[PDB]
Amino acid sequence: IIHLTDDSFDTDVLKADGAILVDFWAEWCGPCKMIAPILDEIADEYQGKLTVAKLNIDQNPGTAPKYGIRGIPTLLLFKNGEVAATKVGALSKGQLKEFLDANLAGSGSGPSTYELKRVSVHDPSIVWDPSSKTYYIFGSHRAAAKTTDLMSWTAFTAPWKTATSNNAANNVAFETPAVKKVKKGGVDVDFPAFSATKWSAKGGSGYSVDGNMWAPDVIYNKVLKKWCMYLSINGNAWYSSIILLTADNIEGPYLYQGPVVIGGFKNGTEYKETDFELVLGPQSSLPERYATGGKWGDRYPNNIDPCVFYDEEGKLWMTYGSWSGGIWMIELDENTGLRDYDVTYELTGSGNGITVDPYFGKKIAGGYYVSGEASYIEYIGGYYFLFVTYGGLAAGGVASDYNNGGYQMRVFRSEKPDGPYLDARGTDAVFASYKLDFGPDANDNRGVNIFGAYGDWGNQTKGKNSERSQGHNSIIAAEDGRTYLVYHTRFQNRGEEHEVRVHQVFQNEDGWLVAAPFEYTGETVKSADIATSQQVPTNKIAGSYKLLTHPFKLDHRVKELAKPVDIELNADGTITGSTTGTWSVKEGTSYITINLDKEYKGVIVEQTLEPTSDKAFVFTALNRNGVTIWGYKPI
Ligand code: NA
Repeated sequence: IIHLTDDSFDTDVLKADGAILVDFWAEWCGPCKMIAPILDEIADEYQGKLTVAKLNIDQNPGTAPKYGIRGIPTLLLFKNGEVAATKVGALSKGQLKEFLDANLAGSGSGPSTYELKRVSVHDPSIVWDPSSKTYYIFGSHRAAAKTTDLMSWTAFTAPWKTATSNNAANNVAFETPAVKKVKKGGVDVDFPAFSATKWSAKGGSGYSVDGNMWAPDVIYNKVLKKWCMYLSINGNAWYSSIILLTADNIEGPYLYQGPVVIGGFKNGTEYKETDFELVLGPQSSLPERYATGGKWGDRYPNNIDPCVFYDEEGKLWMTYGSWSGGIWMIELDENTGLRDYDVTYELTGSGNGITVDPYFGKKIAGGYYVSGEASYIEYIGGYYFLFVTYGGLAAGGVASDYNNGGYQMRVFRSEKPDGPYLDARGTDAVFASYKLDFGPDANDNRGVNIFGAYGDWGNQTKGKNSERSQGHNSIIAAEDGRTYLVYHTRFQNRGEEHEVRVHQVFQNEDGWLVAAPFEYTGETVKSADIATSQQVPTNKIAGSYKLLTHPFKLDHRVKELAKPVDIELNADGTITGSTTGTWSVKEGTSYITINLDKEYKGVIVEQTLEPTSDKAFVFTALNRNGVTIWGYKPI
């Protein structure tokens, strides 16, 4: 223990390397004497990471009044000659250890006051239940989970209901629509008795629905006062449909109302089993544009992966689709949740160039069998943002199969809910011909590459736990004033294991989305704080950062990961180290600009480095070419 004086304080404490714990004490103080032997022991047990010093305030009247010291003993933890934390009084050994563990870096997950309890929900769609203040996700294969803090999730299953059971089997749950009539013109018209599983079975032999219940989206219908589940029932050869099920309670049971949109009717008069004629009027034969044979997917969608949402004017819409003819959008009826049969879509384009189809609606992304699925739209800060996941869902690592792996999320935006959706350099999410749009041989990069596969990053995403094939996301601008991006991820060396992740999301000064570089660990910052406050004081920015760039064209065939490089942000606004450039901020806001080979615009905020309690200043920024960068410095 270093027994200080007031002259010796400037060198010994303000010019210190490593954390210094100062004990301000005096002679007429019983509690100062209680803590003295505890400080002895702490000096031994903490040798590696801390120096313990004492200032007797009776000899040394100078030092204490500068630090506002009142009650004694007072314990001050200095970090390079500023006050990191303070405690007053005769702490026990246990309390001192807890105090030090929480304020020294490198203590691990012990001192953390949150818990990440993982769940595996493939294709998670997030929704808020205001009645229980609980967030729910629903995924493929009837996976579902709930949380109140977005960190600890609990898995459950929602039952199906039929006319005669409150817990029905999959093979009976989608056979008979509860709805018998819909409105069109607005009189009642017969609605087909559509069996979703009989329809998907047309694509193959020995069909079973058990592995074909995919990618639900769940939303509260304001007029019905029902929770609505939009579920894909998948079949081969494009015999797939999206169906609506409803429940009084978000946990179920859910009762099949009927189909919303049905695909694959390329053969003969099989359209007569669908709602095709409800949409188009009676048809004596199949219009020739649909008689595509096995070329269906150059033109028309695979009917899976729904996203249903109310736009800012309260209109209800659905987007859907996966690879094949792309991502399409139709209007839904606000008072039933089924298709709005009064909306007319005028045929626009011809052949594989069709961009508006009387049945499938309006094309908003993809086309020509380019990759892209799991469409999702959310209105955030003045724009509708569309997410599309490109590439394959698996982990990757198969040097000879380009479609194994590569999952990566792309973002576009629009002023209108139905588009056109453009990226940060004005390119449409819709493709005008076939391009290879992902991976190391891509001949097209469009969309903002929000982030891709990465490792060697922080305390969690490293080693076998490096994250990759992240995608099939949902996103919510939540009632708490924060935006959360929710997705599933695979890993660098865990087979095909997957888990749910949640990251907070901000907008940069041009209104584009930038993701927080670490999982949401209860940060208090709100979306609206970015434009109106400065989260990180400018004189605290300079220091050594790890810089991660998320580039297009990673080679998922050999499980490539982005990994960070070392850089230094200097106080004069220069960047040195692995590359050179400049940085600057906008006083009074949380915006930052980083100029490397090009200009990145983003935000700088504090983050917690899961699963620890250690904090970091971290930036996240974007260039118009859709490349993002992330950076962090421990505080
Ligand atoms: Na989705």
